[PDB]
Formats: sequence, structure tokens, C-alpha cells
Amino acid sequence: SELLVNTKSGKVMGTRVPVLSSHISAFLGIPFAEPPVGNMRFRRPEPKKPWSGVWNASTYPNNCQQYVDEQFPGFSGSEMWNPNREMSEDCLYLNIWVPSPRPKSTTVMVWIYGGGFYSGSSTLDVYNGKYLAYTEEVVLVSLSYRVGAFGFLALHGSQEAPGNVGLLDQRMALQWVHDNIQFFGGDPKTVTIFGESAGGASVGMHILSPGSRDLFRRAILQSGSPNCPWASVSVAEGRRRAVELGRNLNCNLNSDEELIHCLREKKPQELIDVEWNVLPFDSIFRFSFVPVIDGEFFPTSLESMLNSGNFKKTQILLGVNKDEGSFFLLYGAPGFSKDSESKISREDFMSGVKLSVPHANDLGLDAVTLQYTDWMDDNNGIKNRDGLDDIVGDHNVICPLMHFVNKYTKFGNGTYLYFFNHRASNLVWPEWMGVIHGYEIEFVFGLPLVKELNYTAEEEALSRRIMHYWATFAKTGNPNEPHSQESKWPLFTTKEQKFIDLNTEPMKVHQRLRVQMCVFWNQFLPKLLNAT
Amino acid sequence: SELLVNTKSGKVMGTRVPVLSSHISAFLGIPFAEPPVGNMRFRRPEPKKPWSGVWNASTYPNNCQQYVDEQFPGFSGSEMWNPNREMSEDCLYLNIWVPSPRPKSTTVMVWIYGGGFYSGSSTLDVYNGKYLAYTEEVVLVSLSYRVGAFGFLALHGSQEAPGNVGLLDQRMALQWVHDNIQFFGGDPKTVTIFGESAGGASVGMHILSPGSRDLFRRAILQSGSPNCPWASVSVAEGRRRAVELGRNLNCNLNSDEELIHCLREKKPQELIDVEWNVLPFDSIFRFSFVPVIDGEFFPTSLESMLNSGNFKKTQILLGVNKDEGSFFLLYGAPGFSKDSESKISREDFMSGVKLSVPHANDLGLDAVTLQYTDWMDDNNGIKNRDGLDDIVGDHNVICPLMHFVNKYTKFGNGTYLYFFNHRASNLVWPEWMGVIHGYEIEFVFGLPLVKELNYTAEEEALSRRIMHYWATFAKTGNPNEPSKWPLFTTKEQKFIDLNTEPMKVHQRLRVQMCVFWNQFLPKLLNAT
Ligand SMILES: *[C@@H]1O[C@H](CO)[C@@H](O)[C@H](O)[C@H]1NC(C)=O
Ligand SMILES: *[C@@H]1O[C@H](CO)[C@@H](O)[C@H](O)[C@H]1NC(C)=O
Ligand SMILES: *[C@@H]1O[C@H](CO)[C@@H](O)[C@H](O)[C@H]1NC(C)=O
Ligand SMILES: *[C@@H]1O[C@H](CO)[C@@H](O)[C@H](O)[C@H]1NC(C)=O
Repeated sequence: SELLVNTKSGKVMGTRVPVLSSHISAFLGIPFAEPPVGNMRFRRPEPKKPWSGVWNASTYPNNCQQYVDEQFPGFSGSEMWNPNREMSEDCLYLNIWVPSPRPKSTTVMVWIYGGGFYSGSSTLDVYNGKYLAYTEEVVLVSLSYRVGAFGFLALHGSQEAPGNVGLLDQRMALQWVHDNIQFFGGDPKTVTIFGESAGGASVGMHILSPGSRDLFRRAILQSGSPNCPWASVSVAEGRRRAVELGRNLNCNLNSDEELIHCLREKKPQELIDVEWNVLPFDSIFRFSFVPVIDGEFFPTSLESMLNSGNFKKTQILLGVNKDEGSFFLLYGAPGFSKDSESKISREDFMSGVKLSVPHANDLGLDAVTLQYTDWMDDNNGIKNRDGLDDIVGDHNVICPLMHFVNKYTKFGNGTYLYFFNHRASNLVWPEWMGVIHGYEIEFVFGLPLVKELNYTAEEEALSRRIMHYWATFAKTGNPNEPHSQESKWPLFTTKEQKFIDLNTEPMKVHQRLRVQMCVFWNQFLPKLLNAT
Repeated sequence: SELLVNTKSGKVMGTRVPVLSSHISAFLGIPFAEPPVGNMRFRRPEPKKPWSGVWNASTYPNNCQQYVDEQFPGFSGSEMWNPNREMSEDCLYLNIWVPSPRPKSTTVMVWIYGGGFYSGSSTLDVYNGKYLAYTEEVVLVSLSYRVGAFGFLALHGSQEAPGNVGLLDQRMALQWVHDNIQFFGGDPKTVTIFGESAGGASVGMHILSPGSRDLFRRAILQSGSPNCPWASVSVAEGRRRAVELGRNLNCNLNSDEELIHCLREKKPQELIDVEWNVLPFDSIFRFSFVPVIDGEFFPTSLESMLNSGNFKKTQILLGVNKDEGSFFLLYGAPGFSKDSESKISREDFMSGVKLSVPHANDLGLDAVTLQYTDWMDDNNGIKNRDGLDDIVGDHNVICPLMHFVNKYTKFGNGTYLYFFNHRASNLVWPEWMGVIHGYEIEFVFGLPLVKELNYTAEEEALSRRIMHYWATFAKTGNPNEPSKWPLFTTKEQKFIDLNTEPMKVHQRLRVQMCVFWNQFLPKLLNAT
């Protein structure tokens, strides 16, 4: 049968799902590892031992234990990111969308959800893969990984909670695709991994990690890179937060054994109710438990690896959105509201920069302030809002990614940079937020194609050309169809540094995405802070 | 006789001079101090001893001993600033232009030449005071002071070479005006001291110094303020440079007394030939012997005086030119030429900022570089040239003056700020230099009023309104006579452009860059 597939770990039964007046096969909730429960919490994942019979893979699996956003109860703008299925530590499953009839050895694209490494699910509506798998004729995989303490608690030295197990969970799902995707009509030699935000950081992390390199062909990074200030911590910082989590729950802090054993006795929600209390400073765009530069998953410092070219050399397609930071200012900085224009006073602007660059000293803070303050009009609420907006987006996403793209391009075999700046017609968030963090995803996933979602005709075209760029890139390493016809997305070179805007208007080629601000964030500020 | 005046020091005989198809009286080279020669070298000035008979005040006096610019021989653009009389240590004299007939108790304006404290003359053509004295009916005086080591060699503690004697020469000339100007129809109670560059800084220094405050009513500072980075040094740096000047001339350095006896045996030119060797860094807009913060002429640090309001409270009228730094890049920065557009490679730009901010560490240099580099086009020679140009102008003149203006206005009784940006139609310097340092001077002195100088009619009108602003201000404390030049307040921070077009009011002159130069860089350097 088309829906019955025999994998290396057991039989699986999918379900025929309708998609845009047609249909396709979907294998949902396929396990790829042993439930990391009990004495398995915090430990490296273990392959799902083979099962007998037929696994019912017709419904979405559970979502990993995570923090749930309740800021705006009922609001679709925020609710669309919360788990839409029951949470559980038993959450290591992957979803697959196969074109019907089943391809022979077609391109495969593996999605890695974002969520600051503290949240995220593979079952969200904006990640429904039937549209992209169907339209571009690709085998689309949806993986999952442990988040928060459950996936990144790190006590370097210990083997019970070594850290980066969330990254290892992803790697095991990738090793699984490598071993069984051929049975679903996918070609394991042509697999592309792509993700947004924390997911984009992950992709760049597999690009770097020797243990992940051979498990994929190419990579796509959306609004995130391995070197983001919020994407990792030192073993020292990791241990401290680990111990502080224990302190927070009254645990025996004498040994990693006692601390860990204590943590494993707590219910999931207990660890989550205190998750945010371990951060070093009051801040925005900083998450408690994230990847650690251990010296194993990451041989050396991310920078030294980027400089020496120690990473997979292949093709990459990456980019960012116009307003990466508004979402985070709305939730954590004073003066911001989703119900107003959020004009910021000079006082709140100041509080906003300290909140945005929590690791900076006074001199650093003055440098940032000066770099984004129009001193002829310092009391302009609008310029203060947008300035603070750019600070958050530049420091946390755009510039770290530009540093990555420039370093990588020195060794890579092809780079394609994009600047997504389209404000969706049916956006439910206030206009001041602009092109919000995560809102290029619904276009990558073809949501604009479904009529009842009420997107405009031009947004459907944008979605269609974006999915095609992604898919064509996945298949060939180039988003452009060889001597096709339409405008050509140019390669990003260390010399020209070209990139295109992604929106509903004709293609526009640009150069040096936000160099001025990024030179500040990538070169000057670091030297300023390093000096004291 | 109108040309014969009895001063408290002795008789003076002036000379009737023609000015724009008319005449006025001119008393040139009147001694106000004892010749600071021989044993008087480096010492505070001594009042001129009364003479008997009639002093011939019909011709300009000597210019003080100074380094002479020879970069462009014959070139009028640089020549107009060189001594135009015999140089001599016997140079403490002042000149006076009195409108004819001799007015009765009228406004007095005292000019103090600039020149980095290492040069300058009161006899230059651009300082001829007949046009301004005539046109605005004011009594115009140009004084003189010792420059270079002769006026600022400072060995604090010593009474033989205490430093700041050049500022004192200035003060003695003012004291002389305060005592004798009434005899020329001047009103000692309505005296305005004005100067450009080093002279503008001097004006600001008299504004701060308790010993100078009662000798004048109001002040005008052009392209200079007391707090300029090149306008002063500490007693330690002053001594260090002094001792180094000795080292350069194989002088006995065992004691100040021996070092000083040695320096006094040398001919003026021997001191000058080594003057520049005492600077601490390779640099531009940095001069060897300048005023020193001694705790005497300057009670405490310039900044503390500005903060505590420890200075004369009155009306001030000051400004800067659009391109203050081009003159200095041309003489000391790589890539610059007088006969070229001077596009600056990226390499020359780098060494250029290094030369402009000699005291900064590497982080400071990166900060300055980042602040002035358009990274979407960093290999643009024009932008690199203009950028380096603004760095030198902003750091040395504009921002230091703006910090001064903002501090003063908190206690002052009236501030009028200007931004002069009119490129002379008949300028001999290349276009890239723009509105050059010192070139608003010819307008203040009304040179555009003389037909054979080939200025345009609009430049003559500009000169006339500038002179009237200066004179009216000098005369009432307001450049406006009852388009209004708005008063500068700490709140509005208004200022006007000074050019051939109609008046345009603006706010916060170069505030973005000056926040960097006045607040961020200093803090960066103090922390690193
Ligand atoms: C798989 O589960 C779905 C959802 O309840 C159900 O409709 C389907 O019949 C199940 N498959 C079998 C035959 O167990
Ligand atoms: C990629 O590598 C191939 C083979 O080494 C080479 O021919 C090609 O020029 C490279 N392309 C890029 C964009 O570096
Ligand atoms: C004053 O000195 C000048 C300069 O030599 C001389 O020409 C003039 O005749 C002198 N005045 C008189 C008449 O004493
Ligand atoms: C100047 O001083 C007078 C007298 O004290 C005062 O009334 C006036 O407001 C002051 N003007 C300015 C510009 O400060």
C-alpha cells in the first residue's frame, strides 16, 4: 500500500490528507527515539527500539514540555505559537508529507521549529507541510526536539545531563531520515535542513558540528544563526544556571548526582514555573537553557571554527525579516503595547537599551544609545520606538547572521541572502511591529495559497515564488531555475555581498545588508566591551 | 591737533589715512610694554616706561619672533598670514584706528590675532582696521603678544619663565586701553575683545581669568574657545616640553635657572628651528608652546571653572566656519594637495584620523573611524577627504566651542551663535578646502568693501551686515538693531547661518558629532 511503509524500526501506516483540491500522504507522529522520561530526562537520546505491528501514524504527536505564552489569552497572533496538542516529555516524534503518487528519490526538506530553545512544536498550523510538499513535489519532514531545561540543562562533566541533548535529538531525527526516508520516496543524499530563529541557529549548528555534517546536503537559515548572543552559553554559565535551577527548587546542591536526581523527581511544570529565574540579568531576547559550547558537539569556540573554516562546506540560503525585534519589545520593554502606536519616551528608550544589551557595561550602553539616537530630535517617540526596534533586531538577529554569512562565504560553495520585508495584509498585530519575527514562515509553508485564509492574490504569488526558491535550492543548491526566465537571485560573494528583498514587488538587488550598524555590533562594540 | 594725543605714558602722533574715498586717524605701533628682550625673555611683561617727546605712531611695528610658513612660496593664500614686517622680540605694540572727527566716548573693539599661539601679527593686511572703524564708527585696536616659546615656555614654580606671559602681554594691552583709550575718544567702559582661532581662545581665556575680566565689557570668539584641545597644556606637559626644548639645544638641564639662562643666550631663530621637536606625538592642529593651566591665570581646570560658573558673566557672540580643518590636513596629512581634489585612499584616511586624534588609543581611533565612515562606500575618496576634514574641524574647533557655548549660556547674560559657510568667490585655495579656517576674517574687517579686491556685490553686502552685527553687538550686547539673529538659549539652542542668502535659523549646531566628541570619546578614553 502507498500508506503502509516498512522502516528500519517497524511498519508505519499513514493517512491520505486533502490539499488544495488534490491529496497527499502524511505520516504523523512517527517516533525516532525512546521516550526521554524518568531516568532518561536530561540524558542524550536513545534510538527508538523497533516495534511490532503497524504504527498508526495518522495523527499529530504530543508537544514537548514547554513554557506556554498566556500574555494575550485568545489572541491568534500569540496563540498560533503555543502547543496545539497535549504536552509531554514523551515527545520525540517526526512528521512526514509525501507526494502522491510516491516519488522515486526526490528532494527532502527537514523542518526545525524555532522558539528560543525554550519552546516550539512541530504540529503548529503554520508548519502544516501539505502545501509545500504538494506544490514543490518534495518529501517534507517535520522533526521535534526537547526544549528548555528538558533539552538543554547542562552540567559539563556529567554524563547524565551533558547538555545539547536537544541538538542531539534533532541529529537523531536526521540520522533517522538518513536511514528511512528512501522508503517514503525521499533521497537521503539530497536532504536540506531548514528552520527559523532557534531553528535557524540549530541548522547553522549542524553545519558546524562534525557529528551532524554528513546527515544533510544543504542548509537554509531563517532569522537565526549559530553565533546569535542568545543561541548559546559557556559551560560555566550553563552550570551556574543549572545549579540556580536547583537552588530555585530547594535541591541538594552538593553534587551533580544529587542535584540531577532531585531535578528528575520534579514534575515537568515545576521546572518550567521557575525556568526564567535563572537568567543573569533582566533582559529581552535571552532564554535560560540553550546550547553550550561543550567541546564535543562544538569542537571549539564558534568563532574559531568560523575563522578556520571548520564546518560543512556546502550551499546555504539564509535571510532575515525587517523587524526582528518588535515582538520582543512588546513582551518585555516599557512603553510598548499591541493596542497603541507605542511611542517611546526618552526614559523608556534608555531602559530599552539596557534591557536589550544586558551584558554591556555603561560605556557599552552609551555607545549603543549614541548609535541609534537622532540628537536633533531625541524626544521623538516614533524614532525612539523604531530605534529600540532596530537595536533588538540588529544585535540579536541581523548582524550575528551577517557575521555568519560573511565568514561562511569565505569557505562555502554558494550563498544566497534575502531580506524579507513584506507586511502581510491580514496581520493581526499592530502596524508599529512591522514585518514580525516568524512571519515569513507562513509564506515558506504556502499558507497564502489557501483561499479561506484571505491573503491577497499578490501574497499567493509571493508565497509561490518563495516556496519555489526554497525547493529549487533544496534540489540543486541554487534558488534560480537554470536559464529559466524570471529575475535572477544573485549569489552572495565576499566581494559584492549582494542580496535581494523578498516581497510582492519586482526583484530588487542590494548590497551589504545593514553594514553600518553591523560593523558596530560585530566589530566595535565587542572591542569596547573586551577592553573594559 | 586731532592726530596728536597725550596718553598717560607720553605723547603720540598718529597719521591721517585714506579709507573708501575718505579718511580716519591711525595710530600705529604704540608701545604698551617694555621690550621683553635679553633678561626679559620668558618673563611677565613690564609696563612701558613713560617717554618724553612725541612718539612717531605713523607706521606699523615689528612682528614678534615666529616660525614662518614657506610651504607655498609666493602663494598669497599662505603668505597673507606670514609676518609682513621685520620680526623682533621688541614687538609689544598696539595699533589704533579712530574715526574722523574723533568721536566722543564711543564703542571700542580690541582685536587679538590667532595663529595657534606660535604665530600671528597685528599688522597683516586682513586685519587693517580702517574699514571697520570707519564704516561702523568704532575705535578699533589691534594688540600683539609673544608667541611660541617666547610667550608660552612654561616652567611652573619659576618666576623667570612661569608661562602664559603671552596672555599677560594681551592683558597689559587691555589694561593700556582701559587707561588711555578715552584719550582717543574710546569708551573704556564699552570695550569688546574679539579674535579668531588662537585669538578666539584668548578671548575665552580672559573671560575665565579673574585678572582679565574687569578690562573689557563683552566678547566675540571666532573659530576658537578656551577649552580647545590644542589651546592649553598642564604644568607637567608644559615643563616637559620646556626641558625638551633645552635638550634640543644642548642646554644645561640641572635646574630651571640654568636651563633658562641657556635658552636666553640663544638667538630667536635657534629656538624656533627646534620648536616643533617638542611635540609629544606626530600630529596636526597641535602646537608646542601654549597657555598652561597654572592655578594662577586660570584658578582651576577650565572645565571646573565652566561648571561652577567661575567666569565673567556678560554677552558673547561666537561662531565657526564650515570647513575648519582643511588647512591643517593640507599641511600635515597624507594624500592632500593644494593643486588636486585630494581624494583620500583608505590607507591615508586611517593615518589621517591617527594624526588628528594623537592622544587617542586604538579603541578611540576605531570609534572616531566608525563615526565618520560610510560603510556602504568606504573606498570613496571624496567622502574620505570630507570625512577626515570634519574630524579635524569638529574635534578642534566646532565641538569644543559648542561645549563652551552650552556651558557659558547657563550663566551668561546673552549668547549669539553663528555658522559661517560662504566660500569666497575670489578664493585662491582649491575648492575641496571649502570655507577655510580664518576666511571669515576678511568679512569681519570689511575687505569686501574695497573694489580692487574683486569681491562680488553680495559679498560686500555680507561683509557690511557682518560688521554691523559685530559693531552693534559690541555697542549694545545684541547684534540686532531695534530678520532677527535669535538669541541662543540652552533650551532652543538656535543659531544662524552667515552667508549671501537670506537669514536661516537652525538649532543644535552639529549636535550629533559633538555629542560624540564632547561626551562619548572622552568617557571612552577615561575608561580605556
Ligand atoms: C488510526 O487512528 C485514527 C484516529 O482515531 C483512526 O481513524 C484510524 O482508524 C486508526 N487506524 C487503525 C486502523 O487503527
Ligand atoms: C563549488 O565547488 C565546485 C567543485 O569544487 C566548483 O567547481 C564551483 O566553482 C564551486 N562553486 C562556488 C559557488 O563556490
Ligand atoms: C615718522 O616715521 C616715518 C617712518 O620713517 C617717517 O617717514 C615720518 O616722516 C616720521 N614722522 C615725522 C615727520 O617725524
Ligand atoms: C541679563 O541680565 C539682566 C539683569 O540681571 C536680566 O534681567 C536679563 O534677563 C539677562 N538677560 C539674559 C539674556 O540672560
